[PDB]
Amino acid sequence: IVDRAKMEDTLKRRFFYDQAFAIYGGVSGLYDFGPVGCALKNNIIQTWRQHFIQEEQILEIDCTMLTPEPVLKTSGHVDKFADFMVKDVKNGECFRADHLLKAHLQKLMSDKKCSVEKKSEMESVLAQLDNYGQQELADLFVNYNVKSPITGNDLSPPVSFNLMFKTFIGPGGNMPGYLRPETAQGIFLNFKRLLEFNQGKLPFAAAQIGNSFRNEISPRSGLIRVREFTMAEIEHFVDPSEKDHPKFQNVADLHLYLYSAKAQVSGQSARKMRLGDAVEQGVINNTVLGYFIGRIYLYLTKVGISPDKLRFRQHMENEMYACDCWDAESKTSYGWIEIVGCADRSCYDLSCHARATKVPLVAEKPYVEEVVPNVIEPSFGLGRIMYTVFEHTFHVREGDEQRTFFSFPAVVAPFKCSVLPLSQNQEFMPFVKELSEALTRHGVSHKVDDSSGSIGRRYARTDEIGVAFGVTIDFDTVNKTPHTATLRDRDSMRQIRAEISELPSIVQDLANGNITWADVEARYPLFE
Amino acid sequence: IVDRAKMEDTLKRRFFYDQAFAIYGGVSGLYDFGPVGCALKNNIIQTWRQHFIQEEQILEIDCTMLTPEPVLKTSGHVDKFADFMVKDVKNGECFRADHLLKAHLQKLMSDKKCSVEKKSEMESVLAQLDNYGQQELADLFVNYNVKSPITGNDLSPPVSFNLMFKTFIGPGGNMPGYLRPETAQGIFLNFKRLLEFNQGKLPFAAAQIGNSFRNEISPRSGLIRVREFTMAEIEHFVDPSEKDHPKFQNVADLHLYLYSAKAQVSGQSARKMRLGDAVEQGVINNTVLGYFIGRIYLYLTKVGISPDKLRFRQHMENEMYACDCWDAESKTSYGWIEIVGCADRSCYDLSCHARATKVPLVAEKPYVEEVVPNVIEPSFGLGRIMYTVFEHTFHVREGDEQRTFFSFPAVVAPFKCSVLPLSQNQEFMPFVKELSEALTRHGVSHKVDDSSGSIGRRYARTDEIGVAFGVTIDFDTVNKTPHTATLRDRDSMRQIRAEISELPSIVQDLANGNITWADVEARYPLFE
Repeated sequence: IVDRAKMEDTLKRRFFYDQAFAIYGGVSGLYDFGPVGCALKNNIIQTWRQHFIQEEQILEIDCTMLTPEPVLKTSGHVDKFADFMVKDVKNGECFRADHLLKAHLQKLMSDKKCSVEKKSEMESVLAQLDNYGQQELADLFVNYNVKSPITGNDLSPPVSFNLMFKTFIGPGGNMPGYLRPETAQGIFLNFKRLLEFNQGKLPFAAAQIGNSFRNEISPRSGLIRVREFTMAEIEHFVDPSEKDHPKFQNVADLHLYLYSAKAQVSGQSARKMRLGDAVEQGVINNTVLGYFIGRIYLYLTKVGISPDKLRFRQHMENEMYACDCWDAESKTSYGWIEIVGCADRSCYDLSCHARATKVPLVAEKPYVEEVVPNVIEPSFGLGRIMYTVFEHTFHVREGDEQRTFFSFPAVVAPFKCSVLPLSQNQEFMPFVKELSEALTRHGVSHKVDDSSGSIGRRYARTDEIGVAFGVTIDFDTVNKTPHTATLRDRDSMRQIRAEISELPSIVQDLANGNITWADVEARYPLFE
Repeated sequence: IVDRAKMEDTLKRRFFYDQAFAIYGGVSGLYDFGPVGCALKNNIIQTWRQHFIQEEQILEIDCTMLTPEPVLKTSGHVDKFADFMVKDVKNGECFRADHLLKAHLQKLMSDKKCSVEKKSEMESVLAQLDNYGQQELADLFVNYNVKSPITGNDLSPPVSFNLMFKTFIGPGGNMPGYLRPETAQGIFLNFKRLLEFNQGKLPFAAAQIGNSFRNEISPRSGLIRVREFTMAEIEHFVDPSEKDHPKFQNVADLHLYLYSAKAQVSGQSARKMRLGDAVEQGVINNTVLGYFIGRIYLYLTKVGISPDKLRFRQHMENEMYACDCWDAESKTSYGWIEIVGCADRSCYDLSCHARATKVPLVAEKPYVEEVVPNVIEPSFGLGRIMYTVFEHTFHVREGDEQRTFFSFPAVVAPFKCSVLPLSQNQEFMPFVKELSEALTRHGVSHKVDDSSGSIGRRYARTDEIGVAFGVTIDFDTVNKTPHTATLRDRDSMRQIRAEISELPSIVQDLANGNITWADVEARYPLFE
């Protein structure tokens, strides 16, 4: 039930992120990230790197965004990566068909003057809304006499509109291409090089962190629906016969909300289960998919998402070569939204490219068994993760002045700690320098505060952008011996007093989760 | 005089980088980077981050690549970011005019049957080759009867060909746009937000690390001329009246090769000068520009470029609102090539956008002085830096088998150290685990070697991809007490023997440059 306006205000005011090309009028679905936002984004990515690449020793590659047409023809995208779009005949404006239609069948759905059996009829229409083909959808438009929501004019018949941005590579019009809609295809195109790099053996996993593009018809859902965005995508190639993950028991004990395709057809609600139990009972298929679902859950928790607003939903038969497919979804002000994809495929694009180019993309096994690997496809939409974190960590303090703060875990906070020196009086400098150097020597990110206003108001700002900790340096620090300073916990706003030499060590342990605030108060004298 | 073929082979064989879309035929000017290359690229970027962003507390932003037309009209790019292109009339192929012409006037230039005064004439033509406008160039084509180098057919008149990739944002053809040719414009568009973020004060510097695109007519210079590429660009906004950099004396003592616009017109060679002296004598204008030139020099050295193949060349009057402008150029197998731009501007795009959009982009000063800041524009072409490093660190060992290696400084090496366990015998594991954990605890990147073949051949591979150090674990390590292992220096191939507990500390200091190999041998027993 978060106050999205209040948050969005804070987010824009402090320049986490904002409308790209604002002064030229802005462009919808495009955002610039300000220094604070970049800090956070960079943390989220580093956290991801240690959590996945480093931990599973993944093979990282970095392919181009520019993509010639034939490759994306082969992947189907040229043909099938599109949305149905009607447009206003008298005006000219464009609308996304399915949710414009859905809008109409919620006015009619919600009307006392409408019959019960008719609600039932439209309820079922929405039920299989994503199924209807071109023609069926065009009939649905006539049958419910759909009009433009802005003007109310007659609506053209729904055409398909491909979502890839089109250019030409080179001069003339010889080589047309697109901006990649996903990084998965780059990994596929390098399957051979990667497989070889892995000494020919299997399993192995490749990764990419980069931008893909998606020419959305009319984005108006803030940062959730954007035209350009950064992904972190993993492609874990496994032998179908050796499909048990050795590290699974590391995450087998995790309890988490799962929402099966069978639970959805029944009209049952989601279930919190122990990962092990789920895979043992057949809900989750195998422990490779299982392993990654657990890791994804662990990662998202780490980065600030609330476990009680996090679930894994399985694709149903209709929504698809099909696949066992789970999505991490977070409960938000925009509803439950998908923020990490996780597919399990037998037949997929690797096979297509192979016979397309006449270059074999397979693995040998000593007989010489040609193996077409399965893939698990963890797909991270960094933007949406980041937003989910904003909504989940945003809080308003009880202070009548309506102060806000983000409860960011230290591992993602724009920086872990703020040094507040009461004065710039050059007799403060040695203490600040040393503290800063110490914090650096301990790998604890920090920024020395040079803002005007009271000690209290200065922290307010710190808190507004979610800095985990603070260390005030006052005259007693500089003058009394031993030299001690105040450590302030963001969340509680509580404080402690310890020797300034000791603090770097203390803060490190707090941010690294070796020690609780509770622990600290137990060990060090309380300060107000 | 590096052997480019031998290097290129090694580079492709180990998948530092390779032809994008190879199996689809490849596309010119586009490259995928394999795991090793990504490691290196990521290091180069991190090194840059500490060296610039972190050190100067720069404001990092991250704007979009997709750019609507009007902004790039305003920056001139729509009009003036283009190359002259003739094409073969009977065939149809495209060629970059200036260097195709230049090619003709080097055959004619180098001919005994040609007169001395004629060489003189064409020498001068090449002299102001970049100047000639559309028509003049078209006359130059007739006058020297230029033909297609492939076929030899008559050549069309040189048209201008804009180098920006064109798309449309959204549906229909309402909002045409381009892929950004540089990240500088994003910073400009956010000038207000950034200036405010800096408490209204000045100076301040913004940065961006991202990709820009450049639709090259016919790239055939390997990684030097590419269509898509990553930049790190800084925009340092300074008050013209307060244009002295406080930290300049940090780099004032640096000696480095400078090559003035006046030295170039004279036909003099470059000069090695002390930075201070250069700015004191007027060669370099001010210590803000000076400071950054020094930092750039320091950075490039750090990342592996040879000081004796590094120079700073000043733009001449003709090549341009003009600007005092220096480029870092590295001497390579492709000749001296520019790898870091560094402009100093008074009048530039910020002013244009301001009056374009009717949004003031200026700084106040308390009277209320409207200040239009100057900018220093350090522009890093990461790709070319990386390549220059490949050429500068590549070496062939005296070993008759023709073994190569890269002498990469540890700070950029794909990883700093290789753990070589003689066996996978599970009695080796505790030692390897502990060593690995230790190295991790010391922030020393490393990879435990699981390759077949002799201890010597295993290091050969390590060396081939430029891993700085190695630690062999043998039976004497596992069985004899105290437990010691062999430390092997990549460059010298020399070795030492020290207690395995001590090594993490030792290696850290070696990679961090606290200690020499020399130092190590002085302190620890030598091993063969």
